[PDB]
Amino acid sequence: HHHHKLPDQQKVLLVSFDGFRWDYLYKVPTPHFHYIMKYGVHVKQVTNVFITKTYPNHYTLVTGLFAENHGIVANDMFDPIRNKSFSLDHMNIYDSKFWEEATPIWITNQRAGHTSGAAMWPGTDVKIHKRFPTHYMPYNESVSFEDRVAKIIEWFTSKEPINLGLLYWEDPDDMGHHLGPDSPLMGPVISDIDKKLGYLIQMLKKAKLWNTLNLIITSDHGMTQCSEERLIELDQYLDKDHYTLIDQSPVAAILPKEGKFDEVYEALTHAHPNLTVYKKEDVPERWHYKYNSRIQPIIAVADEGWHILQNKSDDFLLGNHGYDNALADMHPIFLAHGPAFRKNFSKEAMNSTDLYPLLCHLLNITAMPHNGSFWNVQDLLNS
Ligand SMILES: *[C@@H]1O[C@H](CO)[C@@H](O[C@@H]2O[C@H](CO)[C@@H](O)[C@H](O)[C@H]2NC(C)=O)[C@H](O)[C@H]1NC(C)=O
Ligand SMILES: *[C@@H]1O[C@H](CO)[C@@H](O)[C@H](O)[C@H]1NC(C)=O
Ligand SMILES: *[C@@H]1O[C@H](CO)[C@@H](O)[C@H](O)[C@H]1NC(C)=O
Ligand SMILES: *[C@@H]1O[C@H](CO)[C@@H](O)[C@H](O)[C@H]1NC(C)=O
Ligand SMILES: [Zn+2]
Ligand SMILES: [Zn+2]
Ligand SMILES: [Zn+2]
Repeated sequence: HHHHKLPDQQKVLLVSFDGFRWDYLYKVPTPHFHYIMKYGVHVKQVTNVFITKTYPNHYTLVTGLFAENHGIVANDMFDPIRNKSFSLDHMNIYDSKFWEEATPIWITNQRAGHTSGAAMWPGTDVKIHKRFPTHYMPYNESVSFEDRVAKIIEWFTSKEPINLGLLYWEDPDDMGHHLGPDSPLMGPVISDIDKKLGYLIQMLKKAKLWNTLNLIITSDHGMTQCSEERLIELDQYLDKDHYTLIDQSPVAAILPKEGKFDEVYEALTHAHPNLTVYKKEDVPERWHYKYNSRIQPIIAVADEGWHILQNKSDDFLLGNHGYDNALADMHPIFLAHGPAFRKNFSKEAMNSTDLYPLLCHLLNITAMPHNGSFWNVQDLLNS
């Protein structure tokens, strides 16, 4: 019995460091990451969704749905029913119908009477189902990490405070791309992320939120090494005028021209021993990447570490991702600290579709139908 009602702090701050492979924690000393491990929960490897790209996987975290179901199937995709294109190269991401096949968690959260704050998380500056996060930032990669943390802290400590915060950062994906995960120069990059994590922990303690807030550190995918010796040249096997390349590598989404499907499909099946070609209808079920109109007729998947380009002279990056989600190189991290989470606990694996049911349970809101299970991840909690 208490004379004041005890505060129920169903609060979550969800942080994503883009492209943080599961084993980056061990490439260099990561005291702040191990600090959370010591007083929180830690999953050695997360199984994310296929394709293992940024936007498909971030949306899975806020919907609990496979890519075929929530509709963000790739960073580049073409809608044949609407004759519309979605691309990141020029931030052509604001066509709400591309996002509206599912409901992100911040909408469900706000429909339940709460408020949400977003700091550059993919899709939070897009109008979905006519709505935005209660607070959000227009996407601008130049905005420093410290400025993004400032808005999150502000919104958590305001007169009307948010109960859900989304924080996003472009590293170490960017550096992992240009350097390659094998580069020794990644050490300074990873250590910087650990520094940035520590800065976030300091600001949270300074703001008196540290013991009242469930902090979750995760990522969308990992990274794998590419090579000039592991290239696959479409011009060697195909006439560029016979198809349209909707998405390139390592999962090529090919839309053959009128009547050229059989010619294209035959050329690609016998093209290369490290390129596996599927008809849209033959895509392995375990990827859950087939039952959507934005899946192109042909899906050609390169093996791990192999890169697809149209001309062998084209540019390519030493690190890349998007391969089969069963690969360990594509698996991100998962850390969490908070009043709801155990202390010094570790789990071998977790399915990334299980974050959504967990986030809703922590927030005491009702989840939309999803493809995860709260029961898979309930052993992360004190009750
Ligand atoms: C992932 O979850 C969604 C929603 O729970 C499933 O899609 C539903 O499937 C049922 C029956 O197949 C339909 O009646 C609904 O209309 C579907 N909803 C949506 C939004 O598509 C989907 O089948 C699940 N995927 C897997 C692999 O289990
Ligand atoms: C990004 O943000 C900074 C600070 O608000 C601003 O000066 C800069 O012009 C922005 N960049 C773009 C492309 O809007
Ligand atoms: C590429 O194909 C060869 C067969 O020629 C196979 O042995 C190898 O395992 C493949 N590469 C990968 C990364 O699986
Ligand atoms: C992940 O999901 C698969 C099938 O959806 C299931 O068999 C497996 O046990 C799950 N793993 C975890 C760690 O929840
Ligand atoms: Zn990413
Ligand atoms: Zn990337
Ligand atoms: Zn870059």
